[PDB]
Amino acid sequence: MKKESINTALSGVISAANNADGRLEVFGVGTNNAVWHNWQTVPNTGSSWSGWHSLNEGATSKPAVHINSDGRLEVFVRGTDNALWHNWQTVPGAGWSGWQSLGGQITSNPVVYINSDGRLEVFARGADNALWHIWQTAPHAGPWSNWQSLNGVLTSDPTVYVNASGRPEVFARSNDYSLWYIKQTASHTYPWTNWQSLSGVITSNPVVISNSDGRLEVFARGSDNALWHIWQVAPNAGWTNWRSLSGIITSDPAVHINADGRLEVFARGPDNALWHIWQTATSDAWSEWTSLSGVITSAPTVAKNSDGWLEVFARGANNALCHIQQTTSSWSTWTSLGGNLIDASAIK
Ligand code: NA
Repeated sequence: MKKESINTALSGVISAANNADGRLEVFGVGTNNAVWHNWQTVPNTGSSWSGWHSLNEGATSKPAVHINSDGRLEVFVRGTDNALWHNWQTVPGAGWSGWQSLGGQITSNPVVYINSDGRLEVFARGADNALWHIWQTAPHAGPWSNWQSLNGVLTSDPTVYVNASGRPEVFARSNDYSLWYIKQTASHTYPWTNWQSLSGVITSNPVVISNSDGRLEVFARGSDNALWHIWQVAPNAGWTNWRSLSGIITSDPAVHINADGRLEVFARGPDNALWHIWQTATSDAWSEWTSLSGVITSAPTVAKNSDGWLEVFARGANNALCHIQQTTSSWSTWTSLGGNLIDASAIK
């Protein structure tokens, strides 16, 4: 992006969260363009699922869900008016409010962050291709703020994570195909930094996560269709250069931190199987690319159950939601959670 703007692959087809009681719940767009959801029924290891239930209305983005600091799930999606809409549990685990508009005009999928004080905050690309944000004005409560611009020129969904100083950093691809980012500070006069380049040539949505020690790390597909990554050399310090983890990935990458405190990345491979690769140590050590097989037609979505094990979801050949999970001793078989999912991604 130019100076004027610096002053402040297949996507996944679901968003997942844990309920206050640990139960996983997934949100996706069905063939009728409505948001549907499906949850674990019991706050218990080895739970069955509910089956798909409709939240009605009309979705034009991938949905995003985040738990409030009072335990209530809240889901966000772009509506047919290209405004941001939301719907929340009125008590932890049940009783959806129904959809209400937060307005704006957004041109990416919305991503959700929770501030250290418990205020939800949503980041999305605007009609002017700048990053915009909107927030709860009180912990787990409306009203929401007006939309505010953070400038920039975005060509991807933004990706956000809390840094070692408890504040958000937001990363996005720009119109030079490089990764740029902004970081929130304590400063009154400059609460957000100006957009800063981390270079690279990126051909997927990027995804940021924290290592167990607070070092932020970003994953993205490169121009060679390999998985690339870049990380902080110490908590809240400067970044490495871009380093290749090789492979050929045919979706956005997904990442989580496993029970060993190691980052583990999932992506679709060129055989349409699910592949994963993980840190084997702190310093400069990853596993080989490893196949979990299956046949998938979306990026994977990774979540973590209340026993601390990773669960992975992806669209199957029949548009059902495929499912595979880490157990105490191995990876499970592939099972289907059914449904009929579309890719309503706003950034495609
Ligand atoms: Na809907």
